[PDB]
Amino acid sequence: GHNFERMKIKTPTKCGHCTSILIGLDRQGLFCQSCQYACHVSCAERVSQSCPVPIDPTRGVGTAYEGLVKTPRAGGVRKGWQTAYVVVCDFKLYLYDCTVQDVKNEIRLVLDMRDPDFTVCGVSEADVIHAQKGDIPKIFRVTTTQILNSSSSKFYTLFMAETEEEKRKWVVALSELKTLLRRSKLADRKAFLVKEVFDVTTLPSIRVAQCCAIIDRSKIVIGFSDHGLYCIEISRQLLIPVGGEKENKQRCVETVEYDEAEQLLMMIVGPAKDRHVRIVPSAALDGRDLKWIKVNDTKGCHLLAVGTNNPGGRAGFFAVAFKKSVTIFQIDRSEKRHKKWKDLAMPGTPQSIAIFNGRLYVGFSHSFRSWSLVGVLQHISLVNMEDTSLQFLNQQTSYEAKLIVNVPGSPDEYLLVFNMIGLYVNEMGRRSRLPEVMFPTQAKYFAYHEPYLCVFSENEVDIFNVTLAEWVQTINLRSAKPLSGDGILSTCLCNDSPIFVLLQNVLQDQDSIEVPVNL
Ligand SMILES: [Zn+2]
Ligand SMILES: [Zn+2]
Repeated sequence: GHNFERMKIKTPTKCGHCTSILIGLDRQGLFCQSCQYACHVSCAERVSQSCPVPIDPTRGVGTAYEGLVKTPRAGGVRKGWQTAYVVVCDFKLYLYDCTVQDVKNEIRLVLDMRDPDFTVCGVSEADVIHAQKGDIPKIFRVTTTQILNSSSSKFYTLFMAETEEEKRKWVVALSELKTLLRRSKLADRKAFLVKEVFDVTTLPSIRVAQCCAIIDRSKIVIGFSDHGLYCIEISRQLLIPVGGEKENKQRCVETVEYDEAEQLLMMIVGPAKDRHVRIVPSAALDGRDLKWIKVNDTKGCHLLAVGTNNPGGRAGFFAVAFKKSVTIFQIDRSEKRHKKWKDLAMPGTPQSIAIFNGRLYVGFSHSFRSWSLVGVLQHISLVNMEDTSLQFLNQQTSYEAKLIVNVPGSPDEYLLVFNMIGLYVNEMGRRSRLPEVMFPTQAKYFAYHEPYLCVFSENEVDIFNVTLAEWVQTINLRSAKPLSGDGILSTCLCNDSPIFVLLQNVLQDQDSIEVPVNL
């Protein structure tokens, strides 16, 4: 029988069992080597076991076309077209960079026909004012994600075919697939709608916003690069310096977390040369003069974590990360509202930090470790090196820890999210699911909003249901960047001007914040 091995796929490659491209940045499928068969880890279980072996409209799986097109360089048609490699797969368009002929297995753009606003058509000269006249009949335009409530509103991508005849082929072939998909009546698995909240006229300070957190439906706080922390009462349309104006003069607020049970705001403050942590009672949200409390000996910090799901709802901890150590601080009811609890030496430089369920979690390059904070000292790796299927992590030099998720619905299971993969382990540190979450493109940011992992890249946010280990949505946005720790409040460019968007969970019966209606 086959001798499968986890393989880094170097070029866009169809699964031998289902024909879908093996997307991802690392370990994208299994490869046999005895017979050269390549396939998804999840597909291997149904491949014939005899080794040299002799778009699906329902389930929505399969590669349909693999071709070359031209597409504008980053910046527009005025600067010229460049040859790219397009794959139509799983009712999606995969755009790849290429060089005439070396194609890497990194997608630069995904266009999902499951998008409510997917359309493809030709263009008039007014839609592409800069294309050469003789080129207009060769160009087609694909539309996807609409930004609701916007003040244009839709993500558009232009492709130029080699002939007008090939252009019409492209338009017709993508339309028939969209129509096939619509008729297939596949369940809607999308996670988010995108809603514009503020633009540069309603929030001119948007260009220097660095972070934000939700207080409740009616108000958020936003940290700015030079003006501190402000509380926005959205419906009242009011901008209130947290702790008063004196506290927010020439103050650089880089991150902000809100602890609702304890009524505390916790911040990484400062220009790089005096980065440190400050916390303040959220009574300060109303603009009263109230001095932000300095957390002593947090200079040079690079991460801050406030604990969630504290056991029994106790006040709990926050932790500050340094280059080779972490300090844990206990929240309390004294004047300072906190106290140093414990210094922890770290095996390497923390790359991610979190506290939840009474445990501290720190990620490094190729591991995560946890320290129990209840019953206290006791360090536990989340990867048991007696699991032969996990030993590959020690042999990695390029991995970076991003975040860890306790899987919703699987309390004894964790998703370890690296720059390259998402890996599932149980509480013993052994592998708990054979397939690994793949990301189509190199991520610029990761955020998590239960149960959705949100992976931000240049042209889209890709959404993963952590419970199902399923890629459920592609949200095309231009240079999206999360503002809140959980990403659902983000910024992005709309007609090259910055806007503030909410990623609204379509399963809720009300928006996460009150959205002002844009008319
Ligand atoms: Zn084989
Ligand atoms: Zn497959």
